[PDB]
Amino acid sequence: HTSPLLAPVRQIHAFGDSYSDNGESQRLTREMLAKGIAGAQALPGEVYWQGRWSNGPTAVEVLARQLGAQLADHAVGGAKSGADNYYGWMSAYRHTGLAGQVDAYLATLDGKPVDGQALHFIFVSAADFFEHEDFAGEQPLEQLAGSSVANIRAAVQRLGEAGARRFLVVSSTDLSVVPAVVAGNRVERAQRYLQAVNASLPIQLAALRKTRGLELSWFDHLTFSRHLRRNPARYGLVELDAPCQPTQPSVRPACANPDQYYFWDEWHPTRRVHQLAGEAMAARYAR
Ligand SMILES: [Br-]
Ligand SMILES: [Br-]
Ligand SMILES: [Br-]
Ligand SMILES: [Br-]
Ligand SMILES: [Br-]
Ligand SMILES: [Br-]
Ligand SMILES: [Br-]
Ligand SMILES: [Br-]
Repeated sequence: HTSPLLAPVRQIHAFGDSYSDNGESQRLTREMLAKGIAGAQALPGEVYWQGRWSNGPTAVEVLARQLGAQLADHAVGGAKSGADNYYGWMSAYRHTGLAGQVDAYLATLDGKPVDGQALHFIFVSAADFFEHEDFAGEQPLEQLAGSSVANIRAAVQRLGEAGARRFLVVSSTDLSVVPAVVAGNRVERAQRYLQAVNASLPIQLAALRKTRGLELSWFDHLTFSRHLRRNPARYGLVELDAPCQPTQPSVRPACANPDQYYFWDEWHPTRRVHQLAGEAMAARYAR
């Protein structure tokens, strides 16, 4: 039996990665390019919509629209759960990890209070796994999962310490069906990591929610994606595996019917899946 809906939201502060970013990695990499930062690249690049790592608005943008909230979206493509980014060359200019987004948020209050009504939305960890796999991380995946969880709990604790009261924390996505993971023959590694994060994180956050009296909602993205991928026709989806916009090994022309595609590129869902996700994320909240 469902429980009462949480109180309405008028302001969201979003922290996370390429699954939330609504223009920060674009703004930041253009600033880094203008300053000649070593190794800087224009992200996300030309085959993406208005600086989103997709062909449309991300889930949290749709969530804000659904809830009737203003959105401050601090998320940065590649952001890890700690201080830094998949893109290691960013660290010289800015710490764009979850921890760094939290630091920058709290630094820019100007000594005004945190908005205790504002929803602090956290959606991060995929970049931890991608960096570990692409650059041959030494740690066991179980340890990496442990670090991701501890990093996210530390971020919720630091935001709450500053006066945040309301949180929505997103689980690991299903990294196991990400085209790049399938192509890298890394499906079992993705399963192990995501199951370890998604088992531990809600237990760790439950404890923090109770100690601090937080309002903290957990969005199970894995259950969400399983339901889409089991019954795609229901949602008008046709292609669950092939990217609409291939980039690897090189850019090829976009598919004709992107709203019938799950994946935009080899890592990121299309605007259609982002819409369904943001609509599903809104389910715990009164409008
Ligand atoms: Br990412
Ligand atoms: Br990290
Ligand atoms: Br890091
Ligand atoms: Br409230
Ligand atoms: Br680690
Ligand atoms: Br790939
Ligand atoms: Br799994
Ligand atoms: Br645990």
